[PDB]
Amino acid sequence: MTEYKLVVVGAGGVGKSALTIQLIQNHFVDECDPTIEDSYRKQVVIDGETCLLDILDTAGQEEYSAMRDQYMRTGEGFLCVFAINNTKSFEDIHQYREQIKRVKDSDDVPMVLVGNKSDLAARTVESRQAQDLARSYGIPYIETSAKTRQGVEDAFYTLVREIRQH
Ligand SMILES: Nc1nc2c(ncn2[C@@H]2O[C@H](COP(=O)(O)OP(=O)(O)OP(=O)(O)O)[C@@H](O)[C@H]2O)c(=O)[nH]1
Ligand SMILES: *CC(=O)N(C)CCN(C)c1ccc([N+](=O)[O-])c2nonc12
Ligand SMILES: [Mg+2]
Ligand SMILES: [Mg+2]
Repeated sequence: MTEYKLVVVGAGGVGKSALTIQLIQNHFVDECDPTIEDSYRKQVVIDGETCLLDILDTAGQEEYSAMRDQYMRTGEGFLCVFAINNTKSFEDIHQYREQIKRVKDSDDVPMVLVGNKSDLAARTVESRQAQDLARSYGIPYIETSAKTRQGVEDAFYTLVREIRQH
């Protein structure tokens, strides 16, 4: 069966685990849990293709490490998540991008940008700038809430279409 190896990366606390769990299990997590790493597997249908998602939900560490590399290198496609009320998480997207490219030894890795917590108001990152970032990188941008579920299938199913097209 067609498997798609996805990895969800980004700064600590931006909602990588809430997005993934909302995908795997269709509910919202709201507890304090410093992920290390953990992988989810679910068979879903995408554009008529029955396939398997193999999702690696990483830690938001402040330090680079080979161990992280060891986990990351298996991924096919990366979901690069920030929170729209956390400016630092948005600046960090450049560093993830760079880290992903170095780890996959490639200049064109399937990747999508996500701005999570769209339910929360008084945002600190305007959509226009984030859309522009993605476009200067050549990749799609999706906005999302692990809370309302808005955009969550779009962000993930979208990364799959980037995997299929590279
Ligand atoms: N309102 C709102 N809260 C969110 C959203 N996504 C995550 N949160 C909350 O933000 C906090 C962090 O979520 P996590 O999913 O644990 O974040 P993370 O990126 O996995 O963090 P690390 O694994 O430590 O790197 C939790 O309190 C979540 O409930 C969202 O879309 N909206
Ligand atoms: C739930 C949790 O994160 N902890 C029990 C760790 C200790 N706490 C409360 C903690 C750690 C780190 C940071 N931080 O600098 O980001 C915290 N900010 O508020 N509580 C924090
Ligand atoms: Mg987590
Ligand atoms: Mg590309």
